[PDB]
Amino acid sequence: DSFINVINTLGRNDGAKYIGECHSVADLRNTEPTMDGQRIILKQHTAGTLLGGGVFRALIDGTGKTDNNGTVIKTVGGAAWLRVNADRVNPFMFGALGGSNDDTIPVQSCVDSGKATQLTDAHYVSNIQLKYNTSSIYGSGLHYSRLHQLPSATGNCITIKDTCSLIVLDAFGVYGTGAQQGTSFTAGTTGIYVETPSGLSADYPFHTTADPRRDLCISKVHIAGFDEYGLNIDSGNFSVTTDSLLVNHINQVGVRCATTDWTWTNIQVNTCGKQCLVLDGCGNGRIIGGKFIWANWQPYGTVGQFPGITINNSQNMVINGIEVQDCGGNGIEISESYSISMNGLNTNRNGINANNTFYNIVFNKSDAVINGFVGLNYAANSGSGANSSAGNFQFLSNDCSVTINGVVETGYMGINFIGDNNIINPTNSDLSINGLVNYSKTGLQTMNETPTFDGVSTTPVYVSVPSSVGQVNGLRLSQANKDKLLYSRTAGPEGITMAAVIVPTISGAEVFNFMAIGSGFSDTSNSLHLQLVIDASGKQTIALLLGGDGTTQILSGDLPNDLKLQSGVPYHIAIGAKPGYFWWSILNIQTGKRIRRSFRGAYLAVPFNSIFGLTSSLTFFSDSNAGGDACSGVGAKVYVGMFSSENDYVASRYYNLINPVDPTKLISYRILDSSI
Amino acid sequence: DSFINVINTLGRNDGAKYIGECHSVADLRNTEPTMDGQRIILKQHTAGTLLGGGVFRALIDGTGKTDNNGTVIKTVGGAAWLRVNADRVNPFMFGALGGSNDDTIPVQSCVDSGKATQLTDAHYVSNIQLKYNTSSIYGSGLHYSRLHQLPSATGNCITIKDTCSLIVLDAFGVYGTGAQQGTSFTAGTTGIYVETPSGLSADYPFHTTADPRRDLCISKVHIAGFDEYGLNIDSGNFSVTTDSLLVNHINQVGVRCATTDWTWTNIQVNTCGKQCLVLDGCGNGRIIGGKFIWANWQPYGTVGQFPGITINNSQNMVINGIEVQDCGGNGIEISESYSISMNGLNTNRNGINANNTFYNIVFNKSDAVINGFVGLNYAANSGSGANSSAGNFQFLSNDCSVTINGVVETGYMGINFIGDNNIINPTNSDLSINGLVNYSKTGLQTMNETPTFDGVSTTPVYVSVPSSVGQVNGLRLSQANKDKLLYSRTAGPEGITMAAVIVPTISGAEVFNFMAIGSGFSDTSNSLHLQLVIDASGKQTIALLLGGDGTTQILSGDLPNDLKLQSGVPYHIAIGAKPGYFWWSILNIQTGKRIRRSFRGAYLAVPFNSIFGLTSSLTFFSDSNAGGDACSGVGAKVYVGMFSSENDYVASRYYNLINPVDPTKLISYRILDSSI
Amino acid sequence: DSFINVINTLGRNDGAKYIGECHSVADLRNTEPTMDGQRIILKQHTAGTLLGGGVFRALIDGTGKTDNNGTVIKTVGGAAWLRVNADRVNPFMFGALGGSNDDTIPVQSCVDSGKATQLTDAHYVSNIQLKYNTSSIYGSGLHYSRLHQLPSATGNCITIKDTCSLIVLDAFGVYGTGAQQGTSFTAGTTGIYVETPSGLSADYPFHTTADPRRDLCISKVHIAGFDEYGLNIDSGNFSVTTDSLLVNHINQVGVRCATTDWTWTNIQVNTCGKQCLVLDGCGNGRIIGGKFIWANWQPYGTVGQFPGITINNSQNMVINGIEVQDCGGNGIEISESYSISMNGLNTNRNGINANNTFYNIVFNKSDAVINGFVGLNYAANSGSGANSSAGNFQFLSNDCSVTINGVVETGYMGINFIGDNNIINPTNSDLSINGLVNYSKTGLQTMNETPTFDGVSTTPVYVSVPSSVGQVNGLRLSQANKDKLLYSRTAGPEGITMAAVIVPTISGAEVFNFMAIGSGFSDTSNSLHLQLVIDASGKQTIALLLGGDGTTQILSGDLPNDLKLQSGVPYHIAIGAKPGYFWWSILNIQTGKRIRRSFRGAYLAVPFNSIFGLTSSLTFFSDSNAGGDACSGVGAKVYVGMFSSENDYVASRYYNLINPVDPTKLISYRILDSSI
Ligand SMILES: [Cl-]
Ligand SMILES: [Cl-]
Ligand SMILES: [Cl-]
Ligand SMILES: [Cl-]
Ligand SMILES: [Cl-]
Ligand SMILES: [Cl-]
Ligand SMILES: [Cl-]
Ligand SMILES: [Cl-]
Ligand SMILES: [Cl-]
Ligand SMILES: [K+]
Ligand code: NA
Repeated sequence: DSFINVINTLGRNDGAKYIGECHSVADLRNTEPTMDGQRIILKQHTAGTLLGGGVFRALIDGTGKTDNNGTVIKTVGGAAWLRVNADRVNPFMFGALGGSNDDTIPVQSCVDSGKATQLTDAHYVSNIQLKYNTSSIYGSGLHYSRLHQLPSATGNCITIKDTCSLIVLDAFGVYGTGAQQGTSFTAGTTGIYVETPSGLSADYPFHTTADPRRDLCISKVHIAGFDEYGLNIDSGNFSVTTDSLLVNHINQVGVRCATTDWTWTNIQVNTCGKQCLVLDGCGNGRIIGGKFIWANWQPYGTVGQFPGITINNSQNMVINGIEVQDCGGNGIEISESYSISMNGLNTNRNGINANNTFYNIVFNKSDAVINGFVGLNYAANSGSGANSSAGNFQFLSNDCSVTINGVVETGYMGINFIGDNNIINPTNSDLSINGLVNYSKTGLQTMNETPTFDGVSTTPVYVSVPSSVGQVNGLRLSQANKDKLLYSRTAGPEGITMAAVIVPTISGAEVFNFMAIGSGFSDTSNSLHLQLVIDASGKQTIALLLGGDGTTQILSGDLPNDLKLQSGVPYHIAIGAKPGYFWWSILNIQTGKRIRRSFRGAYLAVPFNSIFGLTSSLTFFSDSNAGGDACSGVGAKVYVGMFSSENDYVASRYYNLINPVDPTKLISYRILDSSI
Repeated sequence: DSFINVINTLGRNDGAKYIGECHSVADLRNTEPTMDGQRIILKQHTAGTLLGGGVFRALIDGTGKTDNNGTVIKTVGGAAWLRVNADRVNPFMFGALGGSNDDTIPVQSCVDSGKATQLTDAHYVSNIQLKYNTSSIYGSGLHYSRLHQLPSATGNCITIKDTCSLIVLDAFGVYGTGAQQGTSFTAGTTGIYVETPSGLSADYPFHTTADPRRDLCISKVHIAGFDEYGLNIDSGNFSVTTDSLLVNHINQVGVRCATTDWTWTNIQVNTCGKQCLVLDGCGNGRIIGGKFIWANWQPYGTVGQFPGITINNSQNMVINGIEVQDCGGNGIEISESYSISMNGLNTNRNGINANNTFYNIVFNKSDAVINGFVGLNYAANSGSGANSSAGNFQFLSNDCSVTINGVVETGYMGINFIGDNNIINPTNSDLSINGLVNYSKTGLQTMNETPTFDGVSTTPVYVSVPSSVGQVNGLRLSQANKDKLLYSRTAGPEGITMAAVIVPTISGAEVFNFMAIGSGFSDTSNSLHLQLVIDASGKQTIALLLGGDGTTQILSGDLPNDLKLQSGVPYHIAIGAKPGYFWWSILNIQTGKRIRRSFRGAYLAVPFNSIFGLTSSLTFFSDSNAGGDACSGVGAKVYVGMFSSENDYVASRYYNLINPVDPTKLISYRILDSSI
Repeated sequence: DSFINVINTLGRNDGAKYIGECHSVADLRNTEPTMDGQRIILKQHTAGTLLGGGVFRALIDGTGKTDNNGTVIKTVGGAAWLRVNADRVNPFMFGALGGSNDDTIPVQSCVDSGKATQLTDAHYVSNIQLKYNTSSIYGSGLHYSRLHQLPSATGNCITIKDTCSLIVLDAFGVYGTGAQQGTSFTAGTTGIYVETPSGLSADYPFHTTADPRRDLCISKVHIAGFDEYGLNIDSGNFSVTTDSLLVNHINQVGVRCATTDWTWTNIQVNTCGKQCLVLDGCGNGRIIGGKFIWANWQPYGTVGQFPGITINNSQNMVINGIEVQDCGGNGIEISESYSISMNGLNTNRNGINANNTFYNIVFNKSDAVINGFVGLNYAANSGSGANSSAGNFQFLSNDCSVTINGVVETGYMGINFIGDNNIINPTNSDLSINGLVNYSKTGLQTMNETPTFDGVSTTPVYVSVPSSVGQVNGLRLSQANKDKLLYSRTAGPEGITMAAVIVPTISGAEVFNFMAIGSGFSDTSNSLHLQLVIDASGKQTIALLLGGDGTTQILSGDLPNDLKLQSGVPYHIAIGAKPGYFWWSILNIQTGKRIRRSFRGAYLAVPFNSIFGLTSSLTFFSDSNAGGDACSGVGAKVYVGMFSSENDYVASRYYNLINPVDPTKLISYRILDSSI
């Protein structure tokens, strides 16, 4: 009985082969069903691919159903084959082929389908538009599931239309011609563009017409390899959220935002020929967690300076926990902006295209309040000599109202005699740093202890100083007369800060005793000397001599020729000294260039507690002993204060290169313009 | 041979039609398998739908298996048909129909199934309960994949039970009757409710009994259109995380939290009839990135004031990077709360239901530390006249301990003579703003330069002032005697701040010279005059006259009648003047109402550097020239300080309307109570 | 006709049973296709499971295809069966069995497949390695979809190899032996390990070789029950993002990070035997939103102290919105670190393994700027007597540069006479708290009002004080002579702060009037008295007596014996008094132990406005009335300032236990070393 034959043949383990199937959707349009809900198997969407197959079910009355070439296939007879597919569509359902094929139309059909799209692979496209509240796109990774713009395509790889709201873009890549490290770009391309809204609807969230409320999430999306912008959110769009956005390898601007009312979290922008980020006309937005690196990337060819971040014509921005680092020009340029609030801000090792040239934050006609600032320049710290920022802050105008608090100078050792702020440009702007009172702006009454002048002849001699010192004469300093200023105050455990303008006359071999605590140099001298030593060949050494706590230590270094002090040039010379903490700084007041070193922890043999036992007195231009070395040149504006960190010292230099450090800690301040 | 006929018939491209299938799960329960793992095709869950079909496999011994009407279907004979389904379930598997159908039971079966639920569409429900660590729900968008509460249903659309922990709610909508803009609500509804735990388990995370550790994520979820609450997290629940939560169109309170120990990131709450957010009994929580807008939304009918945010009976809250904007009443009300820490805070343009009536932050028996404050009132800036906040801060009690730092007054031009703080209510609370020393609380010794009184007769005349001025008499100001105060101090590039109480006598046409720098008015006069001009018709003009840097400029405006100065009323009149930066403020000390303007950037023809060349002296009530115009009325409490921004000026007004601006910058302060 | 028989038999609703299928992939390898793209049904991967089945399609020419035991199955004949599977793979496709089975090889095949992996259930594994940019893993919950390390397995449950970048790990669990509350661990296990990179590639993101750019997201992942680490990110890895990471039940360290350049948001680490978090050698990273609780968890057996967070050898860290709470030892230990920036920081109720022993933040050779600090100790507030931190801050070295701002002492009532800072260890470090000038470091000139000494005999008597008071003698205080200091200053609405060193002689029953405002005690006395009352049995009472605003109130408490004042011991005794706000503090200057109470809100019958009407004078050691009670012992270092919160009082104690509170508010300071 051939009946048993058929059952046994169909019942073989490969028996499914005997059930015919549709070869293609083209074949499917010619296959009329004879039963409602009739089941058919589709081998593949397009002949020869083995891609896009599935199961379809029939509506003999295909009325109100439209063929879309993927999930709704209509017959010549008017029936509709409907893909059995509850949830997301993917491009292969609509004829995508992957590989080098142009899958633009299949991908466009997905996001137009009325369902969210799943990217299961990498698809080449030219330009895709997201139009509906169903146009979500989901992948499974930042790389392998992605849209890839064709090399010939220009414009926006993805455009979010002003009719599209409340979608999710999650965990997929958006790659352009330059996606791979060190490759070139197709001109005029953008990864994701959010167009300016052309209208406002009254039926949100069911709107079908233009509306500014994007109210959508771009989450774990990786944009790489575009020319003009990675992501460009144009004016008029509200509530475009980004979350874990990663932007790599952009010829020009990583991310541009020109709109209001949005929040981004954990954004990273890396390696852009121009800015990593442009905020232009932004307001009432939030960035929380941000990393902006390798802006103004030189191999991307852009001659010309561009900062890591431009904040232009913006207001009411709260920007917390971001870092700008390794950018070729300035770190952050704030221009014509109001009320920029930054809480936890890290800017270090920018200006990498030209050493000692650019600044980490550049203020121009802007107001800002910046808290939790940090900026440890790891190139200066390591001593690598790599190009880095001249300093932290630069004011291009003096109508800025700016408050800055944090660690303005980090306080590492200074192997190459530099740190975070190596050129300081003071300003008359309405500026407050670290809550420090600006001496030029205070009427506070303070102590002002009077030192005793001492010399072989005890009559002070006064001589001219350069006009940069802001006075006519200063105290004549000579080795022959041992000119010095003796304070009777002794150093205590709170520590001390000592500073003066010194105009050194540098000729032959010589020891300059700029300032001292106590005298002598031995296990029990309880003394500090800051010295400039010139050997007979002109080599210059800055030496800190410490004696106490049962031992002696020399912390000195030979200056490279380009950092040597110049005869007749005024320098602000400052030290902070306290148990376990010594720093010195020499500041050229005509160029603003600074050298410095700082000693804590393992650099100190002992904390030298006994220097601060209220027994060693303070002396300027020599030590407290009649035989000590003195100085050659001129002194002025001698300052004694209680201990200030180098952080606060540098902060106060932005007010003025030669003024007292901290009015609330001021103990003595002597101009020395023909008086003591 | 009919064998070939069968193979050729089955082998047609539509051959799958010949394989029978089950019409419904009801039919399936009557279909006994004869082989283990036997495969059957289910056409659809419910007859007539074409929805919920799939492939099932048989367990002849359905023992320990329970029929659930979707993925486990048991036969009369005791066998179990198991849906071939590795991962998530969706409501259509359990009989959902979508459209207008009540899909409550299918959706409840999904979240009770033991698998996570995928929402592929919009489903109407009455009330759903999440009970298990498997009760996750995933959608593909904030709108199209959603639960939709039936119009007749009341109560919670979703309840998270105290047995439910460690689930994810990701990328779907939760809509109620009022979801669409401008529609009404069903009474007593809540979007998502997290119930108060009834117990604590000892076997987390495998607990099957009540526990407070929710430890779950609500992520990219959109809640819209509910009455009482969008999201309501009740007391006793720990670690309910929200991430990119979006709440729209709530009749009453957008989000209520009444518990401890949680973190939210990037929350937005928009358009609520009462508060956007209520924190009531909260502690040890974090909000990072928040947008709270259109609270107290008038068309939602709630008569009565409700703030954008209520912080009540809470403690140890860290709230970073949030904004409160466009709310109908106060911005933020902090009541009976300890240790509220805010870092990066934006409050602007609230109080929109009644102009000049509400305040951006209202403190009542609370302590707070607020850093990075900003609040550019875009309505005042644009000059639209839209209703906006009276000012930034209001203290309902004087037992608050509050620190505020930031841009308290933004410093835009003031087209309508107003800005951010238009009514100032000073307080005796333990308050510190912008690190400013409160003059009423300091013993610091400062400079106090003595001006020279000048007049046609050089003997000062003193007359009564209103008691609000805090002294018996002031300096008689007259045009006939040209009463004035001449300081010999000249203005420098750091700038200057000048202020006084002036009680003007306003009668006919007249020029009041409130204060001046230098004298004359020409390309090279290096002068500033602040003037009140009254024309013969009573119209009042506030004019800033600047001469220097080779040109002259008039920055004046006619006051609207409601802003005119009133004869016999005391005003605090203050200016800040420095190169490129001029602001003036007139403050009615009896009503706290302020008018003001500020000039920087393009409003200035030149920076007027030469006004600040240390050649132009300071004068109150006239200028330094014998022929200058003077004033009519009384003067008192003359203040000279180094430059303060309007930001710091306004900040210090919260201490006291008439005291010195900044003790650390004070140069002169003359009461003028029968002395100079 | 047996043809009709076959059609009718196949057409039965169970007709699918007649289509044969493959019993196993082993059977499949022996099934040669005869048509390209031939369809076959696979019943199951492994015989007897009903797991892993599906549909496969044939490539007769299996060339360039490799058998992987799940989705690519090759025949003896060289053909390839390809699983119809567009998107993610799951372990059951590769032979996983779930339950107690070791599914390591199936799971490893998934993440090696070239597709992302979906976890649909809980799978036991030993060790899994993520190697490719396709090795993403997705679950549907933090618990039920998970990897579970076998009890015998050691090492890393998941290792991310240095070839793996740009993947997502989303919404699944990683459990070890100790996952369930209160269970033990397998030695040497780690949840997720990110290995140190062995090289750098030049073709990112298409690299196939080692690279430091992880650039991956760990999102909504739950790690529980491992020994050494929950998550361990080793040196050299960049941009490992965590987002909503939840770590529970770790024998040792919840999370270790030893690398640079990363951002975490909303991390929670709960219940670790050692630290919740170790940052060791970190730099240029961000943590935004963090909860670290129950570190140093005693039942996990680690004898020895470990902080909630170790920050060691790190720099340029921005850590915003975190909380450390309920940890067994110190809260946060910062060692050998630069530029640690914290904005919004909550540390409370740590040190729970030994009461009054540990500190919330411990600084050692580190610099930090901390803003928005809060730390309401809920155990002290509730009066539970549970073990809690001795105090907020401890400095193990004096070379730290630290700025702290916030609510250093919360200001709740003090039911057990304690609060947040119960032992205070002052430091000579470069420290600034709440912007307070350190009196030891200021040269500012202030008022110093001179009191009038009064006694039955009006000649002051001076007697010795302990050396801890920093002077030789103080003012002899006796009840017989009514020794007192009368200021003529009266209290005003701004309030007042009064403090002194008092060395009490405690013998029999006695009333000590430490200090007073006004005199008398009645509805209209407008008076304040701070009293120590000793009854005849030695019981001690600290009483605040308030009279005014029409009533009287006693705010007193009996001290527990262990908190009693000791005869001959010096105490710093301070009050702040203003309308509606009264606090007192008694500080043992030899042990640093403090007791205190604070009265606001409901504790006050009235605000006692009339005490501050400028009519009641200030008195030390008695009141302004000749008959008032006085003191027995010695007084020294009498301080009058304008009102300071207890917050600022405690903050200033970290500078020095006995110095003036606030130099900018200082009104009087009398050493009393043989003078008045
Ligand atoms: Cl073919
Ligand atoms: Cl010169
Ligand atoms: Cl010069
Ligand atoms: Cl039917
Ligand atoms: Cl009056
Ligand atoms: Cl009045
Ligand atoms: Cl079997
Ligand atoms: Cl002693
Ligand atoms: Cl002692
Ligand atoms: K933050
Ligand atoms: Na079939």
